[PDB]
Amino acid sequence: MNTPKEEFQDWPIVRIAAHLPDLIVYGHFSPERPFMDYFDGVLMFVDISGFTAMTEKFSSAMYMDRGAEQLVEILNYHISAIVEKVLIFGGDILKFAGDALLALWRVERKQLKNIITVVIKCSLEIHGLFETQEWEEGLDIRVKIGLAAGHISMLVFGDETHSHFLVIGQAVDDVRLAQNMAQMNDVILSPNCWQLCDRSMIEIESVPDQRAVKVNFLKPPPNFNFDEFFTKCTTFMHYYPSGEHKNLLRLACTLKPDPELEMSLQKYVMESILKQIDNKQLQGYLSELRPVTIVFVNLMFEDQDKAEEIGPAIQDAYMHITSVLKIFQGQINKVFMFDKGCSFLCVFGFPGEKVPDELTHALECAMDIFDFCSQVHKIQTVSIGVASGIVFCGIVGHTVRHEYTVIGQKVNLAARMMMYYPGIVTCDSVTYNGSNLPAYFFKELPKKVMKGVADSGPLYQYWGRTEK
Ligand SMILES: Nc1nc(Cl)cc(-c2nn(C(F)F)cc2Cc2ccccc2OCCN2CCOC[C@H]2CO)n1
Repeated sequence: MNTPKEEFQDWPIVRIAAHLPDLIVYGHFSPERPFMDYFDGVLMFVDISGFTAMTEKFSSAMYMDRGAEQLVEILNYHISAIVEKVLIFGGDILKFAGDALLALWRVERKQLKNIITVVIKCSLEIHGLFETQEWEEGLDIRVKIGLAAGHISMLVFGDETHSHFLVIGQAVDDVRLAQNMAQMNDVILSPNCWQLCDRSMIEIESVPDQRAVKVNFLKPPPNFNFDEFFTKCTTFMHYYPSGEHKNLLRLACTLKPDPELEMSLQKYVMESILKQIDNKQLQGYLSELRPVTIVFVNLMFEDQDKAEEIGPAIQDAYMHITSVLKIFQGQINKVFMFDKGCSFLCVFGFPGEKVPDELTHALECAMDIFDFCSQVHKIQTVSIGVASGIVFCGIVGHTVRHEYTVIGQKVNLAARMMMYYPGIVTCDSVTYNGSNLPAYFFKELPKKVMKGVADSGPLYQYWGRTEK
């Protein structure tokens, strides 16, 4: 009897799983929201921002109206190479953004030391990809890497149709500290990463006024063989493709149809993405330069606050945020947490939600969210930035691991605004001027210098309908 080769296993459940980390795909947890779990691992934050020069440019007329198509292509070309490196070195990519991706190696505590060595080697090989590389002629693409190690809590929150996840805690705050001081071509170790690592492997230098450390060199001992060392490390790596599946980048590529699993996983993914996955919309339809309004919501908590207090508060906030976004036709594109703040990157416009008064409505949605979230137990401060303009939208990443992502100066501006103008709703000139609203609904603000933004134009506070 013939034995034909198995065909390409390209099921919906596999396609959905490309949009999610192993943390979620193989997580099997309770239906309760919030859900929290606790573990240890190593985090790697790869800063891919070295391409502001790109996204702006691609809206230029020289791109003959194929700006978004070209941008997705060149971006995924570079990011795909980063993603293969992470996956091959046994990491789990948690999330992508316009400025970054974040990857996890989850391990038992005893193995933290050895996995840090794996992750440092990975980092150095990532820098290696970009040593003589440039987006065009004479404009250089390099990355910056922050690494951390230690305790990690995971939070899953959401409702009956939508789910969202975050990591929080020691290693997350640490990787933020590490990435904030990393420069081009750096690999920075958090203080705890430096405390836990194998100091005989690496030579570091101190970073002035900092307990975080920079890697100069990975100098292994005489008898060290990385491939043998890596193989021993894989003993502790639950889902590393192996045996008959060692030719695959992810075990998730082997997922078989399972309606209960797919029902759970699809809740993390946008309906417009599911449509493409089900071959009910063209595969290139979501790559676009689109005029949108970004509403970037920051929920701050006190230093005292741990996961078990944060979780219910984010859940309560979320339940209100989603109800407002549903009304005013908005989407949560991303959720992030760093600097004691859980942020929601919300978007008005873009896939099929393109309704007029996008601007008045974005402002009122923002105020509604601000007023409600301010009353949530344990939420110390709410801050919301609102910016409107042309942004890149697209599925970013590798074939086997990618996410729908929004990229552009308006995204970055909204993010700085909520950070540098805490406790209020702020908006940019486009939103202000384009709103069908009287001037006294606003307050014109002092110009601040915001790290990673140049010439923001006049910024305003959305005061609201009344003096109060
Ligand atoms: N807390 C948390 N949990 C998960 Cl599962 C993912 C993230 C996360 N992913 N990504 C990105 F790479 F896609 C970013 C984050 C937030 C984050 C966590 C630790 C350290 C830094 C960090 O984000 C850096 C700031 N960057 C700039 C300002 O806007 C928010 C953020 C996302 O682009 N954060």
